[PDB]
Amino acid sequence: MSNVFFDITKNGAPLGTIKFKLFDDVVPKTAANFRALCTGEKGFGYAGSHFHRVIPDFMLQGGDFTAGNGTGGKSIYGAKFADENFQLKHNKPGLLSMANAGPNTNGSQFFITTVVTSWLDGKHVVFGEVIDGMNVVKAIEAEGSGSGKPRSRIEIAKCGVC
Ligand code: PRO
Repeated sequence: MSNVFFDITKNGAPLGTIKFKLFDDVVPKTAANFRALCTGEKGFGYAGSHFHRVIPDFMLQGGDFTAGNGTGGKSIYGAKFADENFQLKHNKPGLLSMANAGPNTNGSQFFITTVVTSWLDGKHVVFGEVIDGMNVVKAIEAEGSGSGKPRSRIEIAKCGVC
């Protein structure tokens, strides 16, 4: 039940570290998946992956470590897993939430919000929150574009539990 972190680089240059708390008491399965993808314990995970879709004033999206473009990724349970619950709302910036392709299609892709996104409530499972490094989140956000195409390669150079 440890917190997790990402060390971020921009075109290979260190940008800083983002630390997160996961809500295991509410969404234990979803939190465990993300934690294990941070440690890399199953032989795959977020290390070396990048943020493929970044939209300023909305969110930063990553986690596709199989295809790097929004079409891939996988969970520690299989290709996909069910929406655990929608108890937690997208009620502030800095929340971790699962990206998906409709109901019960969670894999490894996730997003970090940069604004309140209440319209996503009931559609995406919220499972964690930034506890340090919101300045790094804002730096990544600044590399986005309206289409979501990033202006630079924003990589999770290292990740794990802390
Ligand atoms: O990528 C998108 O735009 C939607 C909204 C956040 C998660 N999936």
